[PDB]
Amino acid sequence: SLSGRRVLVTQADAFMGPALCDAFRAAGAEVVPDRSALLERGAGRAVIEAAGRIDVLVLNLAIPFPSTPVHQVSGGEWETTFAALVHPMREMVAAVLPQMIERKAGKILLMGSAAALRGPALGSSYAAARGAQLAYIQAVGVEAAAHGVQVNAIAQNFVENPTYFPPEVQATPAFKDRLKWQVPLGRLVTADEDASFAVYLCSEAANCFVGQVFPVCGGWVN
Amino acid sequence: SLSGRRVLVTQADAFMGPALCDAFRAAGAEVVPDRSALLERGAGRAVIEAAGRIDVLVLNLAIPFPSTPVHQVSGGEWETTFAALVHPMREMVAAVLPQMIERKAGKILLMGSAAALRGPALGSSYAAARGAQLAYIQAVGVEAAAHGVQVNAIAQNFVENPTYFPPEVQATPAFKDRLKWQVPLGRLVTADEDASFAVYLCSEAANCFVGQVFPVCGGWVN
Amino acid sequence: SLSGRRVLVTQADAFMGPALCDAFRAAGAEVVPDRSALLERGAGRAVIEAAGRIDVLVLNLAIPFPSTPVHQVSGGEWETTFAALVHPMREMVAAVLPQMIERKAGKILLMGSAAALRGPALGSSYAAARGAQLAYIQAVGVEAAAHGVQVNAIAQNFVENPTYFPPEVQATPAFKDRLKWQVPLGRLVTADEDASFAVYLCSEAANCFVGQVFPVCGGWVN
Amino acid sequence: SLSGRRVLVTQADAFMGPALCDAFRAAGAEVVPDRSALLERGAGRAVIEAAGRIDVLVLNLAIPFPSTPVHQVSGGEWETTFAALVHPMREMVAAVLPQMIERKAGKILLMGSAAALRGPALGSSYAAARGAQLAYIQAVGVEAAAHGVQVNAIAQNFVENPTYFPPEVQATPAFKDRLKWQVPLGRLVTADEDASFAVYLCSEAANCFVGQVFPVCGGWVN
Ligand SMILES: [Cl-]
Ligand SMILES: [Cl-]
Ligand SMILES: [Cl-]
Ligand SMILES: [Cl-]
Repeated sequence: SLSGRRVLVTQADAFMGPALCDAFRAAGAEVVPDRSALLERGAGRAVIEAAGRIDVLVLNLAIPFPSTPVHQVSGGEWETTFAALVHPMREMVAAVLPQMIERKAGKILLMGSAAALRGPALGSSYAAARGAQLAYIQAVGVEAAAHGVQVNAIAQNFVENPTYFPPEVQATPAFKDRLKWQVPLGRLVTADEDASFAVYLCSEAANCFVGQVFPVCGGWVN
Repeated sequence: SLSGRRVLVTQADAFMGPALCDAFRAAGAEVVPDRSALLERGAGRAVIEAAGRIDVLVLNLAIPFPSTPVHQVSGGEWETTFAALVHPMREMVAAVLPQMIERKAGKILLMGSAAALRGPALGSSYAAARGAQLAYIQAVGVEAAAHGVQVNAIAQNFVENPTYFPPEVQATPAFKDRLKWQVPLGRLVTADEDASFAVYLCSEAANCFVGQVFPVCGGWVN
Repeated sequence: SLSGRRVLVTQADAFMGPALCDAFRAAGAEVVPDRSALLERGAGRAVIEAAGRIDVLVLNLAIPFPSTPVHQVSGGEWETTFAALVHPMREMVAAVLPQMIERKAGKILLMGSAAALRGPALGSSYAAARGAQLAYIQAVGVEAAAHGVQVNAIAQNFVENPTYFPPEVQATPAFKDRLKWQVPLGRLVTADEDASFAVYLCSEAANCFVGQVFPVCGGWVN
Repeated sequence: SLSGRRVLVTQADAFMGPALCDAFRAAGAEVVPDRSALLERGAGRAVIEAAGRIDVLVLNLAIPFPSTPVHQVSGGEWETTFAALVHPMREMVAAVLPQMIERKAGKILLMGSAAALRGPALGSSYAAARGAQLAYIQAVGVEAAAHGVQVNAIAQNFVENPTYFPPEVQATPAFKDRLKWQVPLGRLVTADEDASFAVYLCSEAANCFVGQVFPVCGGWVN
């Protein structure tokens, strides 16, 4: 039971935010659903500082999937991708660790992307940002293990959510075929399956997981 | 809740068997703790057939870790390793799937070894058998996903258990150093952490996992 | 240059054998193309012993891809799969290592399968055998590194060869679609690309690779 | 033979640059050894544009390994790490692809880091940048495969080179022990082994490799 624990969930209305908030409420936690814009220097530090005590930080972060060929990407599209997905992650982790290290206890979970694990044919700058996320979480988890703090990542794809798999995507035949030929599960991971796994990864039972990346994508990548 | 579900656990007194049985009892399941010897042709089929209805099959299988250099291994040591770890796994999976396919529901979990994922310097025939286990579970999970049956594997090492990490091993300095230099967790995974993860992997929340190998080894392998 | 080196290639008329033999001839090696049946106990030891000095052992091993659902596989089909792919590999490695250890030099390369890395929907017993191969080669490579002997594996799929990708397979529409949706390369790896990589892995330049599995499958698995 | 081919190697005096330049000269290529500072916006585009025809782009990029705990890293140290390792990689790939796509032929090889694959206990911002590199190269390789261009990465560690493994590091006892307990090879990969593998990956024999990450670290990671 995550009873009387404070769980902050970023971009709570987007990506996995809704399901995460529901799931952490049902487990009995005090959920702080942050909707702040995170693009500006210092914004992520501000979210953490405004919250006071954090027991669990769930980095739910997302942008629309860019469609740009790799040679026509601007330096600005690139730096926007990293300003949305990468720089806030670092600000928030660095702001929240000190209190978890002091308490010798705490949970950080990244809701990252399997596009860092299996290259896409059009999301080159998206894939780069998501890879920065995964490698950072790995390194921070190894660091923080020494202090009793667990930092881990989900690497997901083909999960039902409004940002990357809304119904309009699901109706396209390209998606139909991507499921047939690439997803052994043969269906989308439901938002609630994903969020229950997140809850497990933020429980004491999961104190043995430090710096680990868990793929959640119906067998699309293993 | 795994309420009124039948969970069969092989070699229940060895390796992870005790912790698994405790954990599945606490989740409210009817636990069948099998202690049969499995070496003989047909023995594993007999265990499954004697049990009648299986909702969850947990393949807890183990032998002592052999110390033999690769060029001095006999054909008989080899075939004994496979007769203990591999052939019973196949008999039991093939015996239990038909009822799970008919019910369009069921769970198979292999308690396998990370030695299949990171080569050891002396367990060549042990590592081969454990690799057969992992690749089989992968293939069977992809097959059975079509029928609503989830077949997955834990790939573990550095978990507290009497077979591979009894106190005498823990006192040796080679182990002291293996933890220091190879296990980011800095301690053994407890038997109960491992068994709780097994329970989660055999719950409905985990219906999204088919044919997946989950490393459970404190960051020894990722 | 592999000049005046003896390179033994098993099942030389099947799978990658032709291309391997051509490629190792062109690099200037003395190629021993073995066509022996390997099913019987002792057959693989006999091949190695008949050859005298081996500098490079290339374990090219294959059987037809079985089509059997996992629950209808017989114990005999299973043990035949392992008798063709697994037990000869062990006999031959254990027979050839002593002379390589004495010379503090030598190369063993397994031509294995990516089906051990990504579960297939019908090759459950084939996938198990191929996984035993990969995990064994990993463990033996870690052992033999101490002696200056390099033991490695290719894990291949979607390579042009008469056993798994003859023209009749290539014409089917299921294959057409498997390439479209699963092989980033968009074509089969040619036999000569595969064999050149094998030659590189058996050169001195590759003395840094011990117990490593190299996927060769056009991005099907990474 | 890489005869009469132009091969540009970035930071040619640092990291793997010397060995790469020697190795590509010996294979008969016209080597362009660039020593430019790459930190400024547009600098990498300038290097590519000044070179005219590029047949092979070898992204040799490096900075000193930072020693900073994750919670004391400044936003500026972070953005400097990415400005040295990540933003120039993108500028140079996007500048050089158009001519390779037009020629339906070309090679890009990243000299990346296994620290993206196995989290370090102090290089959190270094690990993040190196992960961005690997995921980007993966995505670009999948994109460019359609055009006959091969984009791949080496993910290395424990290679002899002045930047990360100079003699002073090699004498420390922490390194002594890291080899003993973590590197199955039991020695450093030589610079020339690493560079020969780079040359192979930029040859036609390697046209089957698109978007693939090859670990080169003596078995430290697999
Ligand atoms: Cl998703
Ligand atoms: Cl264990
Ligand atoms: Cl193949
Ligand atoms: Cl290095």
